[PDB]
Amino acid sequence: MKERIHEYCHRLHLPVMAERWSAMAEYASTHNISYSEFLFRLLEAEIVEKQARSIQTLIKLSKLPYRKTIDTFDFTAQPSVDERRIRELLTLSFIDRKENILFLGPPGIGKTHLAISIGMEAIARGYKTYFITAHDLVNQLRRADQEGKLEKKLRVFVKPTVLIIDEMGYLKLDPNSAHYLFQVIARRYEHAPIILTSNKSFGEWGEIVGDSVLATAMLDRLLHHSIIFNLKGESYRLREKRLQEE
DNA sequence: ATGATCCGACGTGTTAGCCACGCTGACTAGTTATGCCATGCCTCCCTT
DNA sequence: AAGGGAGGCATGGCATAACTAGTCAGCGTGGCTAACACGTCGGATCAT
Ligand SMILES: Nc1ncnc2c1ncn2[C@@H]1O[C@H](COP(=O)(O)OP(=O)(O)OP(=O)(O)O)[C@@H](O)[C@H]1O
Ligand SMILES: [Mg+2]
Repeated sequence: MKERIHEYCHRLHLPVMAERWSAMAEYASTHNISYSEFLFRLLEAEIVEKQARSIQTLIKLSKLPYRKTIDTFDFTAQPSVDERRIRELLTLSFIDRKENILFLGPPGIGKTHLAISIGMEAIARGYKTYFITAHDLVNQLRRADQEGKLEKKLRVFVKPTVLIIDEMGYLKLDPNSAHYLFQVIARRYEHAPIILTSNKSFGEWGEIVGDSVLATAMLDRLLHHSIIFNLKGESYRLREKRLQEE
């Protein structure tokens, strides 16, 4: 009969339930527990494992290079940013408010770290997330359009609840393809937040995309509902380099 | 029983004349298109 | 990579309105028929 239970558990797609079947049976036998409560505990454990696996699969699907969180961010080394605003962002009220989040400042000041932390927080609370660099997004959209499947990739870039655009400005975008980026900003406008990190000021966006009018339209659509952080201070990579040297 | 030869009949080509079919226009009737709503099937995405 | 679930789009049915096809009549043009002549094919008969 035990083999039948194991086969049924595997067939119903409950691997962990079968794995811990003997342990839970022994626990129930040793200590008297109501059947309802025992099933509640088993289903809760299965749901916890399923949630962990789903979060890991979402992390894999969302191309996050390195996993980080707010807990690992040192506000003392970066006093230019108020921790209160970051904590308010972590509440994910902007998702309901459709507000974007723009990080600006010199390289290595934690912009990417903060963006990844916000993305991880969104993923944990069950919100679909996606991470990509601006150059990669533009190149992928261009390649999809050249294949006559731009709409599919546009859906791919629009479907995520939280889209992260990292390093917008380090590499100049091809003028013939900048519009692709605008499309995303045009379709995610008032629909889903965008977390964009850059080292260039807004006035220079025209240089990045090579079209002043398109850059102005993109900025107007992006900044309509957004929270802008102007981070300052010394580079964290250089700080670590000095600490290692010293 | 088969092949060759000779004879007779039928088919074809040509020309002329006549009759029937095709085209066009008008009018009337019947069928198709379209809009709207509801249901079913196909496709896409996610999970194992 | 395969199966299951969910969502979206396409189809069908029904009702109404409009456009097109059918029919009839008249006129014009093309095809069929008839007659005659000639050539070819089929049938019959005789010989091996
Ligand atoms: N305050 C901080 N606390 C902890 N780690 C930090 C902090 N600031 C930066 N780092 C780490 O330093 C490295 C570079 O920082 P990060 O990429 O977040 O900065 P950035 O401004 O987005 O960089 P860049 O523009 O050069 O790409 C990463 O490992 C990041 O985790
Ligand atoms: Mg960075």
